[PDB]
Amino acid sequence: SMSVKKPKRDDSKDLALCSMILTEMETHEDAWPFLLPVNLKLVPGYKKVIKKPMDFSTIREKLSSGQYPNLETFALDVRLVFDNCETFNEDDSDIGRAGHNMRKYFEKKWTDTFK
Ligand SMILES: Cc1nnc(-c2cnn(C)c2N)n1CCCn1ccnc1
Repeated sequence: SMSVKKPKRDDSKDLALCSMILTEMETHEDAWPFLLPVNLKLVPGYKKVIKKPMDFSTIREKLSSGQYPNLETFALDVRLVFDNCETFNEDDSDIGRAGHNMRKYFEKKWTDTFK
């Protein structure tokens, strides 16, 4: 509350640590479905169904251009990638499996780095 400061969790390395996590996501062998935006012209249903598309390249652009106010907004975008994937792809499809793998991969990194 006013003039009553809760102790300051050190966020000075968050940008660098998120960047390192994203690099590891980007270079994972199962990242291939998530590297670029889904092509909304060529993939039926996606534009109408997936209200907030997201992908690694877009996250990287946002991270590099100061568009994440904090680490939680970054993690929400990463999760959105995988939440979209689950909405659209069957769990045992290649892309659906890729998504489940990447989410697990992401969340261990997230917990280890920040929790
Ligand atoms: C991510 C994601 N979720 N669904 C798709 C997709 C794209 N095309 N099709 C038929 C899908 N189900 N994606 C992007 C996968 C983009 N891709 C395809 C081959 N290499 C990358």
